[PDB]
Amino acid sequence: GTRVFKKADPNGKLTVYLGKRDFVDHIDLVDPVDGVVLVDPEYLKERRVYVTLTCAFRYGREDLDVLGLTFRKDLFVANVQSFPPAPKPLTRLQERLIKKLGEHAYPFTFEIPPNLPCSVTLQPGPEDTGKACGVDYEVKAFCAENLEEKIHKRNSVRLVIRKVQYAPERPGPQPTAETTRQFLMSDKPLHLEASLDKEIYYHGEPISVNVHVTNNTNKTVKKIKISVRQYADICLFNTAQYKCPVAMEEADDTVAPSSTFCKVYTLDPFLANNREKRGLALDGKLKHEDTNLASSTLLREGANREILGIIVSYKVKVKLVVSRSSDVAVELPFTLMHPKPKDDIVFEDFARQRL
Ligand SMILES: [Ba+2]
Ligand SMILES: [Ba+2]
Ligand SMILES: [Ba+2]
Repeated sequence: GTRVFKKADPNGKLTVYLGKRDFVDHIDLVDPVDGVVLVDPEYLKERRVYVTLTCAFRYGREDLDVLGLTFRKDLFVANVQSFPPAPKPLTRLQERLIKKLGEHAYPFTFEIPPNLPCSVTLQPGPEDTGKACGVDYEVKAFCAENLEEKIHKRNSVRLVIRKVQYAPERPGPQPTAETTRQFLMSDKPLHLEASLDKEIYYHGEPISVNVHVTNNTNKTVKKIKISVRQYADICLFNTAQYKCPVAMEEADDTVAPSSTFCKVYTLDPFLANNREKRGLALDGKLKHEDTNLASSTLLREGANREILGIIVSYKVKVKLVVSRSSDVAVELPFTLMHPKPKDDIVFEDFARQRL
């Protein structure tokens, strides 16, 4: 049908409506945040209702929002006055919501700038609980007389939407191969060559690595280890670098001396196989089902890397275990993106599904 999400304040006087939880960041544009807020005039005797979208990097324990212990930096703020409206054309969905809700439904629309970072959440673990961080997008509606006075938290409604990063695939040639040649007490080297089928992968999509080994030595490769590793750099409040494997396959395959090897391995770097690992960047909260691995950060040409709170990157690693025991290895970069999203109105709680 036509799904619409809604959340109200504890008093039941202010309810926000949204057509989707996740808004897709295409490179050039991002989905508009078109919404409607239902007000109660008896509660708004003299006051107005504002809706503010805030993109903020946070640092510190997740369950705490207090001065001194929790750091936050606003990366983008936008304010609209939903009542009085004082009108930008409206969307089809907004017209339907006002048509159904009545005379006290008022619209609001945000246009997220493209260069802003996407929703990301780093879960550091039980040992270092204070190093948690991330950036979030919050839609907040509240009743006030202006944007300067202090507002009670339960007089307002907060909806943590996500911006997710999508990118189309490139029509150019296939990704280039990475090579390495190393000598292992040998007159001639061991040649390792790996490559990826695609450049841009999506969540839940497997990755095929093409491994090609030319062993011109007298040594024997005992094992072939293939893995996808996540790299995540914290750039705003406490500079840090994280290394975490999100997929692993130990192949017992053996490359003989003076022989040539070739094989295509496939691994599944899915969050469903990392529910116990920590120090890992996610695109949302570890509790929700719609949470996946953090998408690759799109670093634009000569762009401010610092105002993006966390930089996330992925690489496939291919390691050869030579018998003796040295190691020959190569890494392959790839981009992890969010999948393309592919009448009466039915309401539903905005709260994302747990477990
Ligand atoms: Ba009336
Ligand atoms: Ba190289
Ligand atoms: Ba497999």
